[PDB]
Amino acid sequence: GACSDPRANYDHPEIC
Repeated sequence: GACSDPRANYDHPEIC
């Protein structure tokens, strides 16, 4: 996953 990471955002629908 990536929700635990600040890498996911609303800017990136590809991540969590």
